[PDB]
Amino acid sequence: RTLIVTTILEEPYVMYRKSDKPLYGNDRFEGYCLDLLKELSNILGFLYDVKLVPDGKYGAQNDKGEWNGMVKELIDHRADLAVAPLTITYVREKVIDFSKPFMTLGISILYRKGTPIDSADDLAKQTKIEYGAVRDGSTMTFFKKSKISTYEKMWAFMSSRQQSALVKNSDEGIQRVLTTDYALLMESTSIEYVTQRNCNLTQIGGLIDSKGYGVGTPIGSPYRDKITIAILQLQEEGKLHMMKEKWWRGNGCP
Amino acid sequence: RTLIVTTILEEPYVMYRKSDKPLYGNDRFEGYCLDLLKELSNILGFLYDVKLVPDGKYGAQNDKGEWNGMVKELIDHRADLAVAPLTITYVREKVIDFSKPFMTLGISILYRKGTPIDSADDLAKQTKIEYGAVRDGSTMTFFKKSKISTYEKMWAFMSSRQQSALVKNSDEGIQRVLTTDYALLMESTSIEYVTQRNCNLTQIGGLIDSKGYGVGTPIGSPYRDKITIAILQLQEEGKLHMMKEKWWRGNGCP
Ligand SMILES: C=C(C)[C@H]1CN[C@H](C(=O)O)[C@H]1CC(=O)O
Ligand SMILES: C=C(C)[C@H]1CN[C@H](C(=O)O)[C@H]1CC(=O)O
Ligand SMILES: [Cl-]
Ligand SMILES: [Cl-]
Ligand SMILES: [Cl-]
Ligand SMILES: [Cl-]
Ligand SMILES: [K+]
Ligand SMILES: [K+]
Ligand SMILES: [K+]
Repeated sequence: RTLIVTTILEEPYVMYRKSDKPLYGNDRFEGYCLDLLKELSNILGFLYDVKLVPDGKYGAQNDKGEWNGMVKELIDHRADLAVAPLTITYVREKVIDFSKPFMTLGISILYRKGTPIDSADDLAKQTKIEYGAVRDGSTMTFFKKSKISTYEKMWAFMSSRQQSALVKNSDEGIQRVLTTDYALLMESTSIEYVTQRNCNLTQIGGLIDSKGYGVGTPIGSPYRDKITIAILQLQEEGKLHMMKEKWWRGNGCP
Repeated sequence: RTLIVTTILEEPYVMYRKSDKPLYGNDRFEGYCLDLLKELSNILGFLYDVKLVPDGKYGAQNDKGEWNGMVKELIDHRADLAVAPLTITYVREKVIDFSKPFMTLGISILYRKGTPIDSADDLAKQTKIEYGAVRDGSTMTFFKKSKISTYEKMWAFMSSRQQSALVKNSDEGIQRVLTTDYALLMESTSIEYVTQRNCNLTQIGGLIDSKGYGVGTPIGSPYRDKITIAILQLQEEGKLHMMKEKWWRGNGCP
């Protein structure tokens, strides 16, 4: 039987294709994650229907300890796989089963070019430049949970003033960086995509942590280990590298 | 609840401690993997008995598909865990389980500073500078199996002349780079360790792939998922980073 794949629109992972007529079904979508799913299908031999997660969230826990987003779809067995830039984290791995990573990344800083700011510590030791993250994403959670002094200082700042420094989504964060004196704490692979397309933006510093994106499955799924082996095949043959090059390349920035 | 741990001597992961008297048991060893095992045992609450793998190998298949090394120890249920710089690969994932990675790396090139060589394609297009890898290791297997034209070229060269360009172990490769006109294809984390200590050597180019080290267990082990959760905890608290800095940092280079 056909697997249900939960996902979420996020450039360049999953995007609506451009067409002069209304689109239906899997034909609605293109992107790195659709290519990955096509290759995982080619290897494992399953059919699949792609379904956008109905609440438009990745997966976080609230105050009752209730999950939402793609994580919840898997928990409830309303999806077989989640194929998205879903960060592999301690809290999520307790509740679902991720494949080994198809991409490796870290938190870093998106800001304007031409400034003297060079690191997270440069941000933390000042208050003039505002900085934040996407509310309730894994980057925000990293800062909330950190016991490293610099990151504690940064969390105090972000969470201050009813979290006015946080943004609802990455596009809001990018526009805030482009318009105002603001730096966004963002996953490095998204920074790479953005800076290839807006030439006034740059990554500040290196990666402050290390983590991966993996395919999510419900706990106990037999697909998890089969997908890990397929991912390793695609990596070792250079296919993942080719797919990243295809979707990230921008041709307009120095 | 004492787990049997198979491992292998490899700087700075597992080393003999220095003492004026003979050492016994787990007290024989120190290094990043011993620190990791201490942290995992604190989180998960197990005792452990460390045993060097009797044949002194990581794990590779022969012609008949038979395995050796730490991988074979796990297959035969002679150990509960393998804790070492054991690269997570397609062929090993078919026969053992691994935790998610505690370190992420790629193949790169170890060579001398101040030469014209900038990339693997610089090596592939010539025959004057010899280059190779540790025989039967994951790096050699990467080249053997690659269909990328550059890496096929490189494999043809490495395997020529009864594999004269290959070496038996990393220390042999390091001495050959120091003495002769030779470049070693080596996992990037080992290159970092080496170049901290040999100021006339450098990494050439970037990473030509992406992979991790994981804790190995027999297929079906319940510890694999528990160890993954412990590793993510250690990563997110910044402990893995601190552990790397502790074992890697050298005395500085002029
Ligand atoms: C696009 C966003 C909301 C997602 C992508 N990965 C992270 C996640 O899976 O939580 C989030 C980004 C972040 O928190 O920087
Ligand atoms: C130290 C060596 C022989 C090991 C370490 N990881 C690789 C493995 O697990 O196969 C080998 C290195 C390599 O192949 O470059
Ligand atoms: Cl069309
Ligand atoms: Cl849908
Ligand atoms: Cl021993
Ligand atoms: Cl896993
Ligand atoms: K249209
Ligand atoms: K899990
Ligand atoms: K496996």
